[PDB]
Amino acid sequence: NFQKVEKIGEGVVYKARNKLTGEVVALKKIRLDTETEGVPSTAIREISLLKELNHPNIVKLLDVIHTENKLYLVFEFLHQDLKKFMDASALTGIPLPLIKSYLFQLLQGLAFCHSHRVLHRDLKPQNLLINTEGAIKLADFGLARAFGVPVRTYTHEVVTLWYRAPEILLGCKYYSTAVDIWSLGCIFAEMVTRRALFPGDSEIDQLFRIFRTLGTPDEVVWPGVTSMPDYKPSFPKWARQDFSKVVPPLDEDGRSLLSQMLHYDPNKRISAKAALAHPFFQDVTKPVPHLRL
Ligand SMILES: O=C(O)c1cc([N+](=O)[O-])ccc1NCCc1c[nH]c2cc(Cl)ccc12
Repeated sequence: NFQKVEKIGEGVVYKARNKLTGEVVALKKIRLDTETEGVPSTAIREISLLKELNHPNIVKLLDVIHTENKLYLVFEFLHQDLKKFMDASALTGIPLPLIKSYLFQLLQGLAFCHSHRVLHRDLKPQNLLINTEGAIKLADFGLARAFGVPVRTYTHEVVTLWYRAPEILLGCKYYSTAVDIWSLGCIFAEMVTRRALFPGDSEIDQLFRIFRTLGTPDEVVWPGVTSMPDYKPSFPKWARQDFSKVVPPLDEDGRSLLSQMLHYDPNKRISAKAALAHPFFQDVTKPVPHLRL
């Protein structure tokens, strides 16, 4: 009874409406690399469990449907995302109390999925859904390949690297939950400054933009970095910039927390659970955004 109303993202995502009840959902259609072989059972097993793992700051997975050549994921629908909201707020800034609320909520959602050994892997502002009630939710998890979904390969894919953790760019074979903390730290700085922190346009440009701000990492601040697969001794050596320059005019509580979310060493980067205890959040509230829907 659900019909496509409108394309809302590009898998490709549609606003779908029930032609009798009015109910609206987000329908995500993921094309596969095969026309006949469908999705392996083990991937459907892993995806399906997330229907029963719920948190207020994670988008709700409503149904999973698979065919010989497609995977469909049905999600709850929200009208807006943080990318759109920052663009609408870009000339003035999202107010600090709302920045703080959104960051706290996103840490709550990450603490939940990391506690269940699920990573997001691809956090971006456009993947963070917001509503009129002040909630923000993690969406568009980068789980297709981790679960074994045989997604269609795209030979000329243009990937946004801006939020990617430096251990990923240096070729780490195993990701940790810390990759999501890095991405969220980047998004935190973007809401504060109204500009993306590290908008690189290739993997080496992404790395060098990080290096020119936080300093070229070495064994002193990131033990093991020089053994990472894509580390090069010939990297240019940039001095570290102070966080007072990176995120003015964030107060020292916020700068403190941001420095721990952007720690080079993923083993020392603050956990989502520990970040919730940070003094930055001692006056946190739940304001509402003014949305033009
Ligand atoms: O967002 C997507 O596009 C997506 C794509 C695939 N995929 O393609 O394999 C699988 C899952 C996806 N989302 C899961 C969202 C979710 C609901 N409840 C959760 C509980 C935890 Cl702990 C962690 C995550 C969730």
